[PDB]
Formats: sequence, structure tokens, C-alpha cells
Amino acid sequence: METTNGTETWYESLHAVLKALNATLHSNLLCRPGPGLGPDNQTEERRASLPGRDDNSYMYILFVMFLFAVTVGSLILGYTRSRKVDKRSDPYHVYIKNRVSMI
Repeated sequence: METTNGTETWYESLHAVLKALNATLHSNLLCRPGPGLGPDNQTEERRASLPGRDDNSYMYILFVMFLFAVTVGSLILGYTRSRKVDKRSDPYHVYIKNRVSMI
């Protein structure tokens, strides 16, 4: 003949089954996306590692050194034509001798 549907430890083992049932419920209700959202064959990788110098990118560099002496030209004309800043004072007025000439 069994013990009662009525002991304190029987109620505590039902209380444990209830705490687990609340866990299975919250843990389900929060809606995490499941495993295998990306490919399971999606291997580990490295970072980006962008090109280094070679012979051909060296010879573009010798032509960059060329395009640099014409960039010296394109800088002076940079001032003459890309810069559109108005004068402070007139080309002949700036040379009036009892004050400093100021471009």
C-alpha cells in the first residue's frame, strides 16, 4: 500500500516538475533562431590581407614618380585655377611703398 498523494516531499517533486515546466515554456517563448541558419559546411576564415608590392606595381611607382613632377605643375595651376579665392588688394595697390606688400 503506497504513501499519500499528500506528503511534503511529493509536493516538492511536483514543485520541481512545475519549475522545469516554466523553464521549457519561457525558453521556448523567447524565439531564438535555430541551428543551421548559415551553411554547416561554413568553415573558419582569416581577415582581409590587401595586395603588396611587385615588379609591375613598382613600375607604376616609377610612373607615379613621373606623374609627381607633372603634379608639381598641376599644384601651381591648382592655385592658379582650382582655387577660386578672391584677392585681398589690387596688383599695383599692394606695392605702394609706405606699407608692406601682402598677397
